[PDB]
Amino acid sequence: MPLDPRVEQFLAQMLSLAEARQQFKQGALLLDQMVPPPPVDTEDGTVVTTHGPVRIRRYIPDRLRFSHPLVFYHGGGFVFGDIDTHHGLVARLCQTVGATVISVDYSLAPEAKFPVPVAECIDVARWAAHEAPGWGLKPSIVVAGDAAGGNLAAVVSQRAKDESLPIAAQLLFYPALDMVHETPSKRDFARGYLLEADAMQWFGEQYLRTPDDVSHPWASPALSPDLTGLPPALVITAEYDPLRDEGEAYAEALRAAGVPTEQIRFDGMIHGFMTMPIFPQMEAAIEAVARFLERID
Ligand SMILES: CCCC[C@@H](CC)COC(=O)c1ccccc1C(=O)OC[C@@H](CC)CCCC
Repeated sequence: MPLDPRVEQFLAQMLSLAEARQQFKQGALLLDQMVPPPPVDTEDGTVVTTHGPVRIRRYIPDRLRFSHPLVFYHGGGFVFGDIDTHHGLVARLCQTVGATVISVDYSLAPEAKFPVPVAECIDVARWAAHEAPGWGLKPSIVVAGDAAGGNLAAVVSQRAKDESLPIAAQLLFYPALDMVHETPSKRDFARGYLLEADAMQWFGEQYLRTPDDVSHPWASPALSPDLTGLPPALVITAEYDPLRDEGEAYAEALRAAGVPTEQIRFDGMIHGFMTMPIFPQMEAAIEAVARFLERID
C-alpha cells in the first residue's frame, strides 16, 4: 500500500508535437532495452476502415491455448504511442495467454479527432471477428487496451450490440472512462505520478472537437446509464493513479449490471505500469489476464 520501492526509484530519476511523440517512443524503447520482451512471431498488415487504412500487427503464440483473438488498443492519451511502444506488453500477452493478438495503430490526435479512433477500433474489431474462423478460432473477440486504449476498448464494448459485433470479453488496464467528473483519486494524485492533471487537460484539447464532447458516451463510457449485457470484464487499476476511481467505479457498476466482472487494484502501483517491464507487477497483471481468460474460453 505504500508506494512500491522500484516505482519510487523510477519517479525520483526522470515542447513540439513531433518531438513529444519522440520522447514518448524513446522512454518506451529504453524500458524494453533494459528488460527485453520474449521472442514472438509477428506479421504486419493493414485494415480498411471507414476513416482510412490502419496499420495492425498480428502476434502468433508459440503454443495456442486460447480460442479467441485479442484486439489490443495501445494507450498514450490519444496523442502518443504505437505498435512499437506497446510491443513489450503485447508480446507477453501473446506468449503468456497463448492467444493471437491484433495490436492496432489507430489514428492519433490532433490530426484525427474524436471520434475517428472509436470508429476505426470498431472497424478492426469487426475485421478480426470476420477473420477468426480462418485462424481456427471462435468468431467472438476479446478487446483490450491501456489508459486511452482502455477507453477505446470500453467504448467498443458498449457499441458492440448496435454494431452486431461479437465480443467475448473486455480487458481494461487503468482505463480513462469519465472526462466529466472529478473523482477523489484525480484530485489526490493530480501531480507527480507520471500521468498529470495538466497532461490530461492537454490530451483532452487534442482529442475532442469541443468541450461539450466530454459528456458524449463515446468519450465517457462511464456515463452510459445501462451497462446490462456488456462483455465480461477485467478491470485493472493502479492504487496511485488519478484514473483509479473511475476505473473502480465502472467495475462496480458493471458488477451491479450482472456483467461477470473481475476487479483488481495493484497496490503501490502507478499509471502505465503494464508497459513498464522494470516492475514485476507488469508480469503479475499479465498472469491475471491469463487466469481471467481461462474463465472465459
Ligand atoms: C513502455 C511504454 C511507454 C509508456 C509508459 C510510460 C513509460 C506508459 O505511459 C502511460 O500510460 C501514459 C503516460 C503519460 C501520459 C499518458 C499515458 C497514457 O497512456 O494515458 C493518458 C491518459 C490521460 C488521463 C488518457 C486520457 C485523456 C483524458
